[PDB]
Amino acid sequence: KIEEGKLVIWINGDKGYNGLAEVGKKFEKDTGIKVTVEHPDKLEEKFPQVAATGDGPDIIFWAHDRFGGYAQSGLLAEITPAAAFQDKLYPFTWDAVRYNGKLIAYPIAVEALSLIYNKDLLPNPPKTWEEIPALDKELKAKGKSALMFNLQEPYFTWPLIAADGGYAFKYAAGKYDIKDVGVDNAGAKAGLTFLVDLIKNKHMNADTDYSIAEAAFNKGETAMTINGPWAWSNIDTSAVNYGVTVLPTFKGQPSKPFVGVLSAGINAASPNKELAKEFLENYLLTDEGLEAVNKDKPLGAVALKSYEEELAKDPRIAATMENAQKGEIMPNIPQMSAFWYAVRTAVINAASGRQTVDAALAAAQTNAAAKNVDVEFSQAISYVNKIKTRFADQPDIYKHFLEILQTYQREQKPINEVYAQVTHLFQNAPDLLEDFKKFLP
Ligand SMILES: OC[C@H]1O[C@H](O[C@H]2[C@H](O)[C@@H](O)[C@@H](O[C@H]3[C@H](O)[C@@H](O)[C@H](O)O[C@@H]3CO)O[C@@H]2CO)[C@H](O)[C@@H](O)[C@@H]1O
Repeated sequence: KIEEGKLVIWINGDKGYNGLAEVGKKFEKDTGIKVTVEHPDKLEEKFPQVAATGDGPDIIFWAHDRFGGYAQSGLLAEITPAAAFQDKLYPFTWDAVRYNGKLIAYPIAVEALSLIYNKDLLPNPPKTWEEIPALDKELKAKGKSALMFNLQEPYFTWPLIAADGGYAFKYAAGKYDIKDVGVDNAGAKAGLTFLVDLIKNKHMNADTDYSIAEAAFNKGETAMTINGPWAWSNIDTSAVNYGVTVLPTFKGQPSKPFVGVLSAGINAASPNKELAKEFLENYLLTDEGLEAVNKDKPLGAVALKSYEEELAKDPRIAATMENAQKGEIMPNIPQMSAFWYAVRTAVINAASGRQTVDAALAAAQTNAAAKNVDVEFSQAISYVNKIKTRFADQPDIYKHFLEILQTYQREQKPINEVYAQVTHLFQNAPDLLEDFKKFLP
């Protein structure tokens, strides 16, 4: 039910949506087309649900890592920029929004996490993660803390996890191997273990989130934080004098932040694709438009060459790009969301103590990696054997088992309803219910 003759835009609540709304108001005056900018929570999760039936915004803003999943699901229109417009943007940013040979979004800005530190508490920031524990002890004797940052989102903890060898998907010459995940190798384990020890030795608190960390840094309570360029404007208001620098090294190796490219995608079900392209190309992606958003919340290093050549003179931008060079630009493949969900659970479970690092990351490795088809078939054989162990007197049990799985596909049965059908059929014991979940998660 996307209405024709208007533009509805979704953008995350930490970006400069008020500045984006002003670009929209200039668009409305020139064209008569009302532009509405909304920032719903979890918009990156709501968009696949509403767009699939033809609803949702005309334009969705998010980092490029979500967009490949959207495109594979037929939710994004293909971008049709003339060659002259494409030359206005850096080629590596166009690469970030390319999926299966097609441009599926307009890139806006390059984002990378940096180390933000209080120059009146810490004139020289630490070069290594390893010295932070003793630095915290010295600062705790002066009524301060060393480091506070968002421990709830794996975006913020991944640079340390990846530093010694962790990775999301192995890049093998032009394709990401969705079967080669590096979430439970020795490097990822060493990085998450340093994180959990920081919490264990009371240098960080597992409950710290984005807002707790931002308030503590902007009040001068903690000497360091980890954040992106969108956070700089609130620090400008705070009276804290801060520097933006390269993240600390772990085991002598640089932290590797996942680099995001903020991108605007056009809903495939939108009846306003021409209006969306005009707004994005001729209003937002200009010096005038980006400055309007950038003055609300800084965007990072923008994709537009003309505006970025002036933004690159900021040492905070130069530090952002230095951290980007040491990190890796994110894959956009559809498997990214499962990777992020798996790592979020692992960090949270390990940080709180509910699981060891090794257990937490082994479960995340299985959740993020594609199935080993030879392994699962052997488990299917073991599962069949288990049925015969407990139901030797029910010769029709396999016929009814297959019927459930067939009807699942033929009639679009919800998965949890399939689960109830399995537990009722195997009414004797629920081990067959637990064993079944792996085959259909
Ligand atoms: O943790 C569960 C969430 O995992 C996924 O979110 C990813 C994003 O897809 C990824 O872009 C990055 O988000 C950051 C974003 O780039 C930045 O502009 C914003 O200001 O900060 C974000 C970090 O909070 O990292 C997160 C993972 O932390 C998934 O898409 C999302 O639905 C899950 O809820």
